[PDB]
This record gives sequence, C-alpha cells and structure tokens, in this order.
Amino acid sequence: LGVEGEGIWLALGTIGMLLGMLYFIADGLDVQDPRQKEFYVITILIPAIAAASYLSMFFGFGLTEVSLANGRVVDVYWARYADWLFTTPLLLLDIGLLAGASQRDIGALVGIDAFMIVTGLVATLTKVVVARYAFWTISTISMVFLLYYLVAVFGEAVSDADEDTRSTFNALRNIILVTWAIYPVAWLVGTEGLALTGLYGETLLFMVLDLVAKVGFGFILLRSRAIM
Amino acid sequence: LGVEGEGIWLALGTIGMLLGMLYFIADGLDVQDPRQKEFYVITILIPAIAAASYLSMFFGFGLTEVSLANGRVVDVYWARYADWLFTTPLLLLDIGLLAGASQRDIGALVGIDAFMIVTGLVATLTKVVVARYAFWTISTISMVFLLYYLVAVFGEAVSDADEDTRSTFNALRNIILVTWAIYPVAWLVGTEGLALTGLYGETLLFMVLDLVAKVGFGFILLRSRAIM
Amino acid sequence: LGVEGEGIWLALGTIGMLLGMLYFIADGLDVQDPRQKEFYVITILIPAIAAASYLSMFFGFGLTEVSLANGRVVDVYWARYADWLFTTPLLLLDIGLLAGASQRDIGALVGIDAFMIVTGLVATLTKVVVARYAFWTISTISMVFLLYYLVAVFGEAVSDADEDTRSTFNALRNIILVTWAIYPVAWLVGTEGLALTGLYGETLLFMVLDLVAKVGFGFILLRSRAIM
Ligand SMILES: CCCCCCCC/C=C\CCCCCCCC(=O)OC[C@@H](O)CO
Ligand SMILES: CCCCCCCC/C=C\CCCCCCCC(=O)OC[C@@H](O)CO
Ligand SMILES: CCCCCCCC/C=C\CCCCCCCC(=O)OC[C@@H](O)CO
Ligand SMILES: CCCCCCCC/C=C\CCCCCCCC(=O)OC[C@H](O)CO
Ligand SMILES: CCCCCCCC/C=C\CCCCCCCC(=O)OC[C@H](O)CO
Ligand SMILES: CCCCCCCC/C=C\CCCCCCCC(=O)OC[C@H](O)CO
Ligand SMILES: CCCCCCCC/C=C\CCCCCCCC(=O)OC[C@H](O)CO
Ligand SMILES: CCCCCCCC/C=C\CCCCCCCC(=O)OC[C@H](O)CO
Ligand SMILES: CCCCCCCC/C=C\CCCCCCCC(=O)OC[C@H](O)CO
Ligand SMILES: *C/C=C(C)/C=C/C=C(C)/C=C/C1=C(C)CCCC1(C)C
Ligand SMILES: *C/C=C(C)/C=C/C=C(C)/C=C/C1=C(C)CCCC1(C)C
Ligand SMILES: *C/C=C(C)/C=C/C=C(C)/C=C/C1=C(C)CCCC1(C)C
Repeated sequence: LGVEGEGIWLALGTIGMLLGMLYFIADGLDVQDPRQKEFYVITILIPAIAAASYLSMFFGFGLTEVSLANGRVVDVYWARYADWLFTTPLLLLDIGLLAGASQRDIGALVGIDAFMIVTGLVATLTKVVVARYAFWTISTISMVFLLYYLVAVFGEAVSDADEDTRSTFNALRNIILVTWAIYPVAWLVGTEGLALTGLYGETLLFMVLDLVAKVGFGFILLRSRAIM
Repeated sequence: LGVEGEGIWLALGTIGMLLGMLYFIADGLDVQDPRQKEFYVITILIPAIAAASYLSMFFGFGLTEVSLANGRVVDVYWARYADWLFTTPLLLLDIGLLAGASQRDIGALVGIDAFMIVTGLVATLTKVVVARYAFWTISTISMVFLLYYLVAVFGEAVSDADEDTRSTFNALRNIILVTWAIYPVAWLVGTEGLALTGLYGETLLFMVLDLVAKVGFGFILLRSRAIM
Repeated sequence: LGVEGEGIWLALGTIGMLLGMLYFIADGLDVQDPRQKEFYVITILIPAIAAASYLSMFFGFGLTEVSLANGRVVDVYWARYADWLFTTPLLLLDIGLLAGASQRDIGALVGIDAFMIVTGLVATLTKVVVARYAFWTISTISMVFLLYYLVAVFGEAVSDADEDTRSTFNALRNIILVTWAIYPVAWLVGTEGLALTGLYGETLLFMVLDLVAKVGFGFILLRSRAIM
C-alpha cells in the first residue's frame, strides 16, 4: 500500500533484507575465527538495520510530507536516511577491514560518508527548491570523492594482500561504485527532484539498489575465502 | 507534577542519578591509574546523562503525545530513548572493559544494543497498532541476543581473569540480566503497550530500573577490587 | 537576509568556512605522512561541516520558532547544534592527537563535550523558562570541566613532547579556552537567553566565534611544524 502503492516494494525490501540477514546468520554458525566472525557481525547487522527501516516505512513510520516553496508536496520516506547513516559506514568498515586499511583511512571515509548522507537528508527535507538542489550537489560531490578515496586509498591498502583478498576487494569495490553512484541519480529523477518518476518508481529503484548494496554485497563478501 | 502525577518519579529519578553521580565523583577523587579512572569516567557519565534526561523529563521536555490508529492517546516520554541510546552502550563498555573483552566483541554488543533501543523508539512512536507490537517484538528479540552474547561472549573473555574480576563480572552481569529484561515487560504492561497500568506506574517502574541499572550497577563496579 | 537581516552573517560564515576548508585542502595536497594526513582530514571536515550547516541555516533549514511558556517566541537556529555535536569532538580529537593524549583521555573529553552540546540543545529548545536556564547552567558547568580537563589532562600528555608541539598545543589550547568560553555568554545575552541583543547581533557573534574556533584554529594547527 503506502501513498501510491509503493508499499509493495517496502514489503519486498523488508523480506529481501530479512532473508539475506537470515542466510548470513545460518552461514556463520560454524565460524569461531575472531576476524571472520567480525565480518559476519557487521554483514548481518546491515540488512537487520535495513529490514527494520523498510518495515517502519511499510507501516508508515518513516513517511512525512514536505510542502516546498514550489507548492509541490513531496512524500518523503525519511527513515531511509536513518538506515543509510549507519549501514553505509558499516559497509565501508566491512570493505575497509577486508582491504586491511588503517583506522585513519576507514574513519576518514566514514566521516566523508556521514557528510554525504546528512547533506542528502537536508536536500530531501528543505523546502527551498534551490537549497534542495544545492545540497544534492553538495552530497553528490562528497560521494564522488568518497568513491575516489575508496578506490585510491583502500585499493592501495589491499595492494599487498593475497590474490584472493584483492579479487574479493575488487568485486566489492565494483558493487559499491556502480550501485552507490546510482543513488543520487534516483533522487534526481524521483519525486524529490525532477519528478521524472513517481513515488512508486522511486521506491522500486531504491529497493533494487539497497538489496544489491547490502544482500548482494554481503553474499559476495561472506562467500569469499578472503575472510577466512 | 506532569501529566498524571508521574513528575514525582521524574524528580526523584533526577535526584538519585545526581546523588549517584556525585558519590561516584567523590569516591574517585584520588584515582590516578588510567584504567581505574576509565571506569570512573564511564560510570560517572552514565548517571550524568540519565540525570539530565530525567530533569528534562521533569520539566516536560521530551514528552510527546502519540495518537494511535485506534484513537488512544499515549503520553510518550521519548527522552528516555535519548538517554538509553548512550547509557546502554556505556554500560556495555563498562562491563566489557571489566571482562577484558575485545573491542570487536564490545562493538558487536554495542551494535545489537543500539538496534535494540532504536527499534524500541519506533515501537513507542509509531501510530499503527500492529507496528507497535511488531517493533516491540524485534527489540525484545534483539535484547535476547544481547543478553545471550553478554553472558556467552563476555563470560568467556572474563574466564581467564583473576577471581575477583570473575566474581565482580558475575555480579554485574546478573544485574544487567535481571533489570534489563524487565524493561520490555515495563513497556508492555505500561501505557505504551497493553496499558495494564498508567503513566504514573509505568514511570515508577522505569525509575526503579534505571536507578538499579545505573547507580546500583555503578556502585558494585566502582567498589570492587577488580577495578584496581 | 533572514528573520531580522541576520542572514548576512550566515552567508559570510558559509563563505568563510568554505574558503578555510579550501585553503586547508590546497595546503594538504602533497601530504603523505599518515599522521600528518590525519590532521588534515579532521581539520578539513570541521569547516566542511560548519559550511554545510551555515548554508542550511542561510536557506532557512534548521531555523525554527520556539514559543516559550511565557509567550515569548525565539527564532532558534537549531542546526548550530547539529554542527557543534560533531565539530567540537573533531576539534577535541585534533588537539588531543596533537597533544599525544591517550584514546581514554580523548574519549573522556569527547563524552563531556557531547553532554555539553546536548544539554545546550535542551536549554535552547525547552519551553519552560526555568528549564532553559537550568540546562544552560548544566551545560556551562560541563564546559568548565571540559576546559579544565583539556588544560590539565591534555597539557599533561603534551608535557613530554618537543618544544614546537607543546608550543603549538598551548596556542591551540588558548584559542579553545577564550573562544569556547564565549559561547555560553553569547547564548545568555542573545535571543535564547536574556535577549540583551537580538538575533542579528547573536548571529554575528556566533559567526565570529565559529570562524575563529574552526578556520583560525585550523590555520594555526595545519601551519605548525609539530604536525610534520
Ligand atoms: C545541518 C547539517 C550539517 C551537516 C552535518 C554533518 C554531520 C556528520 C559529519 C561527520 C560525522 C562523522 C565524523 C567522523 C569523524 C572521523 C574523524 C577521523 O578521521 O578520525 C581518525 C581517527 O579516529 C584515527 O585514529
Ligand atoms: C538536577 C540536575 C540534573 C542534571 C545535572 C546533574 C548531572 C550533570 C552534573 C554536572 C554536569 C557535568 C557532568 C559531567 C559528566 C562527565 C563525567 C565527568 O566529568 O567526570 C570527570 C571526573 O569527575 C572523573 O573522575
Ligand atoms: C558552500 C557550503 C558547502 C561547503 C562544502 C561543499 C563541498 C564540501 C567537500 C567535501 C565535504 C566532505 C568532508 C571533507 C572530507 C575530506 C577528507 C579528505 O581526505 O580530503 C582530501 C582533500 O583535501 C583532497 O586531497
Ligand atoms: C556516522 C555514525 C556511524 C555509526 C555506524 C558505525 C560505523 C563504524 C565504522 C567504523 C568506525 C571506525 C572504527 C572501526 C574499527 C574497525 C577495526 C579495524 O579497522 O582494525 C584495524 C586497525 O588497524 C585497528 O586499530
Ligand atoms: C545525550 C548525552 C550524550 C553524552 C555522550 C555519550 C557518548 C559518549 C562518547 C564517548 C565517551 C566514551 C567513554 C570515555 C572512555 C574513556 C574514558 C577515560 O578513560 O578517561 C580517562 C581520563 O584520564 C580522565 O577523563
Ligand atoms: C551507533 C549507535 C550509537 C552508539 C553510541 C555509543 C556511545 C559511546 C558508548 C560506547 C561506545 C564504545 C566504543 C565502541 C566499541 C569499542 C569498545 C572499546 O573501546 O574497547 C577498548 C578495549 O581496550 C579494547 O581492547
Ligand atoms: C528508521 C528507524 C528504524 C532504524 C532501526 C535501526 C537504526 C540503527 C540500529 C543500530 C545501529 C547499529 C550501529 C552499529 C555500530 C557498529 C557496530 C560494529 O561495528 O560491530 C562489529 C564490530 O566492528 C566487530 O565485531
Ligand atoms: C522477563 C523475561 C524477559 C525475557 C528475558 C529472558 C532472559 C534473556 C534471554 C536470554 C539471555 C540468557 C541466555 C542464557 C544462555 C547463556 C549461557 C550459555 O549458554 O553459555 C554460557 C557461557 O558458556 C558462559 O561463558
Ligand atoms: C550525542 C552525541 C554522542 C557523541 C557523538 C560524538 C561524535 C564525534 C564524531 C567524530 C569524532 C570522533 C572522535 C573519536 C576519538 C577516538 C579516540 C582516538 O581516536 O584515540 C587515538 C589514539 O590516542 C591514538 O592516537
Ligand atoms: C545501504 C544503503 C546505501 C548503500 C545507500 C547509499 C546511498 C547513497 C550513495 C546516497 C547518495 C545521495 C547523494 C550522493 C545525493 C543526495 C541524495 C542521496 C542521499 C540519495
Ligand atoms: C539505563 C537504562 C537501561 C539499562 C535501559 C535498558 C533498556 C532496555 C533493555 C529496553 C528494552 C526495550 C525492549 C527490549 C523492548 C522495546 C522496549 C524497550 C526499549 C523498553
Ligand atoms: C566549532 C564550534 C564550536 C567551537 C562550538 C562551541 C560551542 C560551545 C562551547 C557551546 C557552549 C554552550 C554552553 C556551555 C552553554 C549552553 C549553550 C552552549 C551550547 C552555546
């Protein structure tokens, strides 16, 4: 249900995340390697958070209307940003730990990533049209260089790891590059920006992206000898 | 004194936390070993935070009305969640340091704890009746993990410590086990859930639990020779 | 431009922060020593955050009305507190890293700093007049501790460092001591407190303080031989 029938995607996202979280738990039962276990904890928590936020959005909790100075009324599922505020740093930690990056470097990218999500939230909530696009631009600039440092910095951290770890890192990095880069596009073309698609199309697109960025990513990470 | 007299518990809550804080400050005046001091810092901050939360609640800040879809109007003190979001990980850090658990395992427990509290916040704030109980169930499920992992994982980390540390950990763990487990019962029987009792009684329940879970917990910890 | 023309300071503050972060970036293009690089990252993020917050206030997001219990209405720029909740701990990390303070010492100061900002936010948002001043007092007391522990505990940690590190620390410490201590005065005299001045003058004062506490501080830190 929802405002425009977009609830079907909120329900399926809820289910997709829960099934991924559950697979990950059953797959991690017979691991007691402390470092391997850490990868399971992180990678289970991520779709747990998302499942919870997707369910709250299904029930209408993360949903607010914003009347823009435009007169337009935007149906904002703000609970997304609550989800992303924690899971995108957890995702960055996950791949940082695989790459063997330093704590300096991981914290640097999480700080960058947080700035990306919070300026995206301001873009999403502010009523001043120019500010919405001003902050979407601010946020997209931070994403571009987050992705650059992810490639340049974590890439060089892993450059001295074994070949299985570098290859798992390359796959995970690639999932992030293609999948995360589309989020600002969905915001732009969905109802919070140019409104090229409705709340239904926009919610479907974030569902596909979230499921790939979390369950797809987690599956590839947890199935890789690199973490053993 | 509040909406339905509960101000008395908020006031006495304030005073007990503040007195607990002041005691802990007084008792750690000439502590200089870094590790012992760490315990004092954590264990002083915990009632500092709760005291501030109770005071804000006493004054009516952090009180909200929530109109449920069934027409019931619930007087929700949401400031508790602000408190718990920070004191419950600090409590977990406090006993994890005692147990000598890895920062992996404390972060793991802190992650489940945060999930517990925020899903509790959603259950308390959402208007949809079924969603309230849905998120109460996800949060209680997370609390069962947390406690299992508290007992299982911190217990094994404290198994190689001296005997005063093991016994101090056992005491503290039992305080968490008993008192923490009653919070979901409190929510369920109080005005946010089945309304078996009213906000006055529900507030009394939480005050008692907070004071045990923080001042009494902190008393047992700081008084122990295991912290030297 | 804003409520009372104070928007001029929000724009100049925006541009001032932006230009400080651009200077810092330009300054650190060829830094590759990790410790040196960490100082740059933190000290770039700080004005980046202040710039985004100032911009959002300029566009009126994070502006809100708070109507007190006595009928007075306060134009509350609450986005300040979102800015301060993150940049004041980063500033503490910066100088605590400079001072070679332990992670225990830094976390302690950051915990006190976080309490200072949140009780400041309560003071600013609460409607009960007595409460605003009670939480301003609470917040200011925490600041006195913070500044004291900064002087004592970071000063003690830097006491073993070389001549340029101590000297750089002293200058940074003194910037913190004089500039930070003026914020509660600004709150007290501005529209949040006694309203001796209005939002215009209040916003000018916070602008000057932020720029000195962030760009000025950043300049002194990043130009110092100590971080080499
Ligand atoms: C009105 C909204 C304005 C924007 C608010 C944005 C707030 C979020 C921004 C940043 C929060 C994340 C801070 C992240 C802080 C990272 C600091 C760091 O790099 O430390 C390295 C050391 O730990 C190594 O030992
Ligand atoms: C009735 C008022 C209730 C709220 C105020 C009471 C709670 C806060 C009291 C004072 C504000 C400062 C809190 C500061 C809490 C941080 C812990 C600390 O400073 O420890 C430093 C040393 O003592 C360690 O040995
Ligand atoms: C005009 C108001 C908005 C001002 C900010 C807009 C653009 C902010 C840009 C980035 C914000 C993210 C936090 C900045 C985080 C920088 C981390 C870093 O490693 O920096 C390296 C660079 O100096 C390149 O070598
Ligand atoms: C913005 C709020 C985010 C909330 C969501 C949590 C995000 C936590 C992720 C990284 C924290 C940085 C510390 C991560 C610790 C990883 C351990 C590690 O990286 O170990 C190698 C290092 O050399 C050992 O010091
Ligand atoms: C709403 C109120 C929020 C309040 C903020 C909540 C989050 C606190 C964050 C970090 C503190 C971590 C605990 C400190 C760990 C190190 C303590 C320490 O060891 O301090 C030793 C020093 O010598 C003497 O202070
Ligand atoms: C993200 C949801 C909000 C969470 C808000 C938390 C506020 C700070 C309180 C506890 C964090 C403790 C630090 C994280 C875990 C590290 C534990 C640690 O410091 O371990 C030290 C030990 O010496 C290693 O051997
Ligand atoms: C939309 C409203 C509903 C949203 C509900 C969810 C909100 C966030 C829940 C929990 C935060 C998780 C914070 C995780 C902090 C880091 C934990 C961690 O890093 O754990 C692994 C460790 O590194 C090695 O074992
Ligand atoms: C009012 C009741 C509300 C519901 C709350 C119910 C209690 C919480 C549930 C599970 C935690 C207890 C887990 C017990 C099993 C852990 C012990 C164990 O199996 O292993 C111990 C380990 O070996 C030692 O180091
Ligand atoms: C309600 C708010 C709750 C509190 C929110 C605070 C947010 C702080 C954000 C960034 C600063 C993170 C500072 C982390 C400091 C860790 C200590 C450390 O890194 O120590 C290094 C060690 O000494 C080797 O040099
Ligand atoms: C699990 C969730 C993930 C991986 C979400 C990532 C989200 C983003 C990369 C969002 C980016 C955005 C911007 C860069 C522009 C402003 C709009 C956002 C927040 C959608
Ligand atoms: C100092 C405060 C403490 C120790 C509070 C801990 C609180 C909880 C364990 C609360 C848990 C809850 C549930 C498990 C179900 C959802 C309702 C809550 C948030 C009360
Ligand atoms: C870069 C931002 C800085 C340096 C902000 C500093 C802010 C403070 C030191 C805040 C002080 C306050 C109190 C101590 C009293 C209550 C009002 C506050 C929050 C302004």
